[PDB]
Amino acid sequence: CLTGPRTCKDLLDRGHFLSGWHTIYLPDCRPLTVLCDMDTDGGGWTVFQRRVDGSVDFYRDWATYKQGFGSRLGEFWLGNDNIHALTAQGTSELRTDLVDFEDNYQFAKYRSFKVADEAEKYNLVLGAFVEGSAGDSLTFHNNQSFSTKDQDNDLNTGNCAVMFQGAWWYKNCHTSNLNGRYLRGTHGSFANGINWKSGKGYNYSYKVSEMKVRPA
Amino acid sequence: GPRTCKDLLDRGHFLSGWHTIYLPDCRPLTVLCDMDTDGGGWTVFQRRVDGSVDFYRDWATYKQGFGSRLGEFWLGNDNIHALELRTDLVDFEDNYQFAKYRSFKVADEAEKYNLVLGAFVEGSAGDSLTFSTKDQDNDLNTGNCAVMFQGAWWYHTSNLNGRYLRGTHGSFANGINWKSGKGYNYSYKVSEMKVRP
Amino acid sequence: PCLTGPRTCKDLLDRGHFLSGWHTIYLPDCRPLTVLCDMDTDGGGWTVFQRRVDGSVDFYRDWATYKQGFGSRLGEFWLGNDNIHALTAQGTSELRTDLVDFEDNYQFAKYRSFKVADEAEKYNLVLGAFVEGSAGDSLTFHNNQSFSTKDQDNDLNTGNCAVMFQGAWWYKNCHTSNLNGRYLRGTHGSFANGINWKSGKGYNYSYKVSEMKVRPA
Ligand SMILES: *[C@@H]1O[C@H](CO[C@@H]2O[C@@H](C)[C@@H](O)[C@@H](O)[C@@H]2O)[C@@H](O[C@@H]2O[C@H](CO)[C@@H](O[C@@H]3O[C@H](CO[C@H]4O[C@H](CO)[C@@H](O)[C@H](O)[C@@H]4O)[C@@H](O)[C@H](O)[C@@H]3O)[C@H](O)[C@H]2NC(C)=O)[C@H](O)[C@H]1NC(C)=O
Ligand SMILES: [Ca+2]
Ligand SMILES: [Ca+2]
Repeated sequence: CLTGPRTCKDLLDRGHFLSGWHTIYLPDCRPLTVLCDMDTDGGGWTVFQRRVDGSVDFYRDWATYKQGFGSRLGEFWLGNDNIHALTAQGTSELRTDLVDFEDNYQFAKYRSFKVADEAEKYNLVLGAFVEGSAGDSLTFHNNQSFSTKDQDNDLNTGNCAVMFQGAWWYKNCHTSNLNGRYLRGTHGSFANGINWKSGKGYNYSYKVSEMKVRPA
Repeated sequence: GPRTCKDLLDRGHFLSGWHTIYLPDCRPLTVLCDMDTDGGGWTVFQRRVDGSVDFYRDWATYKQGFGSRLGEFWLGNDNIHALELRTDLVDFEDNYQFAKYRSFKVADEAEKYNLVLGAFVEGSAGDSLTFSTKDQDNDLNTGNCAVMFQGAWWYHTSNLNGRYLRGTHGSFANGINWKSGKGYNYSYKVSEMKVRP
Repeated sequence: PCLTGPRTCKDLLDRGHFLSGWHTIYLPDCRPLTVLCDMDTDGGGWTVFQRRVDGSVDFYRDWATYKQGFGSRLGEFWLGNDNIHALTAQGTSELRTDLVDFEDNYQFAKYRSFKVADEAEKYNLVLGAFVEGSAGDSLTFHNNQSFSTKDQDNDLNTGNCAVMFQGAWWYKNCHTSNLNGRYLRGTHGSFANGINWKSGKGYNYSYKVSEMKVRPA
């Protein structure tokens, strides 16, 4: 542990050049098998969310988002407890990678990203937007509690997670909804897909979504 | 150490994927755990997904197991013996169906891996299950079956080790078929057979 | 660890690992390397160093990237020229190339020995006799050539083969195989810039699956 890899970036520095699932040791020494992206933007990113085919249901409850769900073989959410543990020491960059159904790639990159602990409802703490073809659709959500269908912490009199079939740091309501429904390209329905407002908008659900972190 | 995928789930392993468990005799085995289906903690012993793996194999091959962690496999008759049953099915339009049985077991090679099933509990895919290889004649129905329907099974109304024919096919009952599901002329996109304490 | 660990995928097969998948082996210098073992094909025990299956990975990469390796354990990859040299530098490894088209037809080629030289020798291909194979022999043509990438032209053409055929290979003047070419999905009108094996499906058909793999012989 004290001499073991603590991030995907550590692994890259130690000559692990292929993306895939590797064990790392969290700050408290807990081992955790995580997906490393060793290619994108210099490589060494720890991936905490992945959408690619709609095989996994993301419309899930608080407990499920807390612990994590999905499959190493495809789509997953790494889990709110784990994402907190990964980001708690304050200085990881965030990258969001998005691909549409014509294989057009867009991204957003943020200077810092953290979620707080469960007691603080996994509050989003987001640093400055640095750049990205996808534009900034996350700053809007800064300093907001995470919400799921069964724990509404949003700023709407109704339930955002239900209204947009997802789980997110909803306010009233969103400009991004990456845990929304896998609706496959253009959809008439308003904003309930894998949507990034400044990217492809409220009526286009991406083919691929990945959210990932790396020591700044 | 963990003895089942249910044990791994209990220990905080929440994502499906390959994990090592310890069989009743302490022999380590890396198995696929389904942590997301129906409560989770299932050990998957058969999987079809892309037709990348040849399932028309002989006795020794089904005995020891074959395929790939990257996709399709048969965990192996020796392993499956050492280890409720659920069958999960998906068509090329991404429609999900399933079955479920109260008990499931296979005997050793002396018993020639005789199937010891149980009661059909439920399942949208319906009931089509209530061992023979191409080089081991054991069929129920006289003559041959494995060679006839190009698979390996307890020879049928189901044929999950059949050919990956990809959806509707003209040939008869020789694909990944489940009578009560899509019939003898439709081969599933995805098939999985899994167990749990 | 290295004292008792497997040194090849063949060792793993012998120890009772019957499913293909990623396993750690120990290189001749004790360096551990997680490699993909093919335990299914032709007796099993093969170490896979190249895999194409879905076009998710860009193979049009520079010398540095080919040297260290790139791609994903989840699908497509090039294990890396330094690793391939390490794996084949000593003893005799045979080579098998497995190819699948989009109509489910499987072809292969098998070679008696296969070695890539070190970086100073530009990862020179040292290939033994063609043994057999439904894909025909489209690699002997490339024996005793340097590896070339878009940024490192070591080929025998007055132009840049890597750029012209959008890949990285032991290009001559220029090629009969191009398995690191673009994932063009079957028939393509562009000339010889896909995952092509001339004696197999020709210069205008890019395979669905390509695997290159080695085993002690
Ligand atoms: C592999 O191919 C090389 C040439 O190809 C280059 O090197 C290889 C390793 C790859 O990296 C390729 O990409 C390169 O393009 C062959 O080398 C030639 O071999 C022939 C004999 O088969 C040599 O011809 C002889 O030359 C003798 C003089 O040798 C010295 O002087 C020459 C220049 O005249 C010089 O080139 C050579 O290296 C020596 O310094 C001569 O006495 C004799 O009569 C005969 O003609 C030829 O010179 C070599 N060329 C080169 C460029 O070295 C390898 O033999 C071949 N190996 C195998 C296993 O087939
Ligand atoms: Ca509300
Ligand atoms: Ca040239």
